[PDB]
Amino acid sequence: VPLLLSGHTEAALREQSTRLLNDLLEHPDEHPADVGYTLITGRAHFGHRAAVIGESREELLDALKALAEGREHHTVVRGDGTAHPDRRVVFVFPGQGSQWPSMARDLLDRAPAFRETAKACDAALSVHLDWSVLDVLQEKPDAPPLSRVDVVQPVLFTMMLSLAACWRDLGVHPAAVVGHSQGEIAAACVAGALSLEDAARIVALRSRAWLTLAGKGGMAAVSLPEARLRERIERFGQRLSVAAVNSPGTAAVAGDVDALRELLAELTAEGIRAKPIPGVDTAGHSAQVDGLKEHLFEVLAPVSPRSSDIPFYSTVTGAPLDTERLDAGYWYRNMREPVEFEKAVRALIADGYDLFLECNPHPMLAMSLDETLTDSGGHGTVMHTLRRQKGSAKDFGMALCLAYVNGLEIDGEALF
Repeated sequence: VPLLLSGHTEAALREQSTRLLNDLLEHPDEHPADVGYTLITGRAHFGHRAAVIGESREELLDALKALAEGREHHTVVRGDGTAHPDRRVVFVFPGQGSQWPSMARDLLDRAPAFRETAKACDAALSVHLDWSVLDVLQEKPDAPPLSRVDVVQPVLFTMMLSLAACWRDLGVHPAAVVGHSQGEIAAACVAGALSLEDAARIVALRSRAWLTLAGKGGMAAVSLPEARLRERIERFGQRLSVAAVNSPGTAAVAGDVDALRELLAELTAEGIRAKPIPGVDTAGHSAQVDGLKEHLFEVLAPVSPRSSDIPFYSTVTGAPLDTERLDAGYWYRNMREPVEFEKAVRALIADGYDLFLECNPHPMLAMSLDETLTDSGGHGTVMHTLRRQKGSAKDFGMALCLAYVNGLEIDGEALF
């Protein structure tokens, strides 16, 4: 059970823990779920925050004693840094590589909001595909492979929408969105720029276009400033491209597999960190995409983009953008051109965003985010939702705790 605790000073928090310890001791057989709910609804919330997950009663009873006594404990997450009563959260929607087979299995069982958005995506998507996304997410035996590129992209879309729906139901709402590569499709849908219908079609046809070129190219992460990466890939010409600028010191390269192998072999030999991005067999944001362009305009048009409810920081432009302009030609640029994620995050920071949540099955961009934040001077927080092999209700609970503890507000009516 998540037990959310606050005081206007450390001492007040400490007392809040003793009262709670005492309450459960002076009221056993009283279930924490009822205590956890009034902990949230029955009381305001202040700048000194702690959160507790109860593996066992002895576990929590011990945990409350620790917090009450001012000593760290493994199961008691604390607010360390920014705690402005009204912190704003940016939902970050990364691209491919985050997928894992069972990522959905638990939340389809345990989380109503996740499930309904998943079934919604599945319906919308089925109009276009001769397979079921749900089938894949519940690892049904005859369902197609997660790894095929026309499967992964709709599936990860569904994931990133269903995770967003799950957070919002539990009272965490994006004040802005930024997407990396294909993730800009989910971001647009979460921001209200596309309908479900248009996003579904875009990711279905965009990803099906990619089947032609699966395994004729790849993408790598390298720890070099864009310019130093550009220096090194000149000699390959159109064989390689800058795929992403994620941070000062962090970037990505995509293109022909032979050329990547050479470049990485060179970089490793010089002791520069560069690795292939696992779970990608396509060269997004390279000149390989030039051969899909005509096919895409023929199949991926027309869409009906609209001004978004919340701001959209484009990683095509690297700036805020009227999402009215998210037409077919935009989505081709989304495929073709470099992901300007550093620029978008600089813009977010300078507009006063300081909490970035990766809303996806495994974090991809944490390190790059932390780097741009450090380099901007003024600081903030980076979170994730799920990790590989960590997508349980408890695991999202852990995420809620860290959300609460960083100044976000939870809806107890939802999680209780």
